[PDB]
Amino acid sequence: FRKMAFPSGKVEGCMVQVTCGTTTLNGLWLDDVVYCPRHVICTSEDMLNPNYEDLLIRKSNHNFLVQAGNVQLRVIGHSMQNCVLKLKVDTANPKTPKYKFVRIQPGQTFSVLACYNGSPSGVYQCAMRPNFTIKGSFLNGSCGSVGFNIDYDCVSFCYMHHMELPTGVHAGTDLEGNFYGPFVDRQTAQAAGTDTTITVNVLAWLYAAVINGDRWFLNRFTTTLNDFNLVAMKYNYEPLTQDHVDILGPLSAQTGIAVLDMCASLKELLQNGMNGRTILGSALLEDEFTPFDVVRQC
Amino acid sequence: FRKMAFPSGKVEGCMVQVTCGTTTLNGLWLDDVVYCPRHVICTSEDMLNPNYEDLLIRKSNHNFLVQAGNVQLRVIGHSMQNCVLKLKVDTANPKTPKYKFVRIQPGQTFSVLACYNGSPSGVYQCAMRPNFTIKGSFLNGSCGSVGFNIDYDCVSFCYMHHMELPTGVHAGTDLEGNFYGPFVDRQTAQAAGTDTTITVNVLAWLYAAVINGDRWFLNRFTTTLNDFNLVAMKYNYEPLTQDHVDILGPLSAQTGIAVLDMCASLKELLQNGMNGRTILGSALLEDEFTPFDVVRQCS
Repeated sequence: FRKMAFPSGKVEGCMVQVTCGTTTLNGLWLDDVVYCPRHVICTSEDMLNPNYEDLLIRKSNHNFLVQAGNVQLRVIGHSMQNCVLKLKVDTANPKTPKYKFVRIQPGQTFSVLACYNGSPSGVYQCAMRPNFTIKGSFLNGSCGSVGFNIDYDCVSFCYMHHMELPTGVHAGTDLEGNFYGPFVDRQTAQAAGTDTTITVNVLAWLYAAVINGDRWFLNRFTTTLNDFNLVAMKYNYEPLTQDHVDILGPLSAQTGIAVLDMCASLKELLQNGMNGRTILGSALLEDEFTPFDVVRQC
Repeated sequence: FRKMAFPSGKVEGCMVQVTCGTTTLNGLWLDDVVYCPRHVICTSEDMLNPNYEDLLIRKSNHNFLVQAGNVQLRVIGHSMQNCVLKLKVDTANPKTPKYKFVRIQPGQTFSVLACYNGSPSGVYQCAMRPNFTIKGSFLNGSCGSVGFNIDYDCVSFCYMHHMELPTGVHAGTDLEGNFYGPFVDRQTAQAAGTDTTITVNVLAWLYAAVINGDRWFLNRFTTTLNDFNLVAMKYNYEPLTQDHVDILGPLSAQTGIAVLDMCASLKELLQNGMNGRTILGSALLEDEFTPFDVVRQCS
């Protein structure tokens, strides 16, 4: 059982390069608009404390160089929506998929298409963590890379990449330009809130380990939902709601293991540890598979 | 570090479905040829021990239903090359990328585009194990899904999926139809060889650790390749080849740590264990990142 990203082709056909001065990042070209992080308009001196409305009023359309491969796209207009710049171009992208912009909830997963110079480089699955960071793999030049899910040929864009934190995790916005989390697009070291574990996802992954044949961690012990949540909070695990229990229904029926019985197994793992043993090859409890992600492979 | 697949779009544009009777699997459409597993021509009764040569004689071009989506591609010729069927079609795929067919070595990684009925469902990174099996997510109907690497817009196709083994792992061929490992395309329980740890990838992992400033395990020793290989086998590690030493060249140059010095450090880890210490925040040595994978995620 491994992490699986959505096929990225529908998004690859939308990636372009956007340059302002000596700052270059990626943009998303949908119909006749290119979306990109607004910090492209900054210089090295601007990034420390940027007044974006002032920086933007001093820009012209011709200050933006947009390249789709080797073809230059003429910028005929520009506006800013929160932390995203919207550049209107004179040509429509014929590869524009059916799409929506969505704001994802913490604990949900999405695929990231990491891009450099407008060229796709890799695809991998991430989760929006409870503290609103993502454990991404992003280097210099990756800004404007997007995260997405795909449902029946429709691409739901949920993330655009803006910055890295000192702990090595990443922060960005939705496609309306609003950050996930208490972060700001300025060149400062920013800490996140406490990184809690996505309990419903851990439970789904334990179910996946059972479907795969592993069950050394199961027990005959029992727990109530409230008593489980008291232990979960003590170990910085997110609360498990009744909705989560309901969502875990299909996995529970398939394995014949009641949700609260799997909660009792997880409680033992938190209290006693794994004792050198591994689950699905991992020495740590994995929390970036949703129940839906598990079902799609099982 | 994380498993990162290549962008799959260039391969998505080559996936089709191939049906004989009620059996549908995936095929790969490049120029005017569709490549797919030859067992598409089998009925359930044929799968125990098919006479593929005899089964193919009873097939004509008009027996093959090849579809890109719902659009049929007319077959104008057919032939068998090892375990792959090649169907010549009347239309050259306009989405054909620059491509090569490569046969990979154990330990090499590649991206799999898992497909069903010619429709891609997901993309993930796989490592070819030393016993020539892969740990994929392959359900019913996944055969003909391909594995690939992409270098400078050129797709190197290296794997086509054919079957599952009783242990839950998977086996397949290159795009010339030659199985990786000692497997055959029949509906029989076949055992893989005992698996071993991919030494060259563990070494790549240790280099990655050094690159990120985690270097407590470096020692003042060196070893010969033969001495290391004899020790490695006692710990169920794969012996190194000359090609392995060569592919570690770039990481050795980046860190200044000779390959054989790193081998000596690994040998010490094998003989002494970790002793509560971690490397890259883990007490377990990772063996599914190649030297190339490490260079990619560092830059």
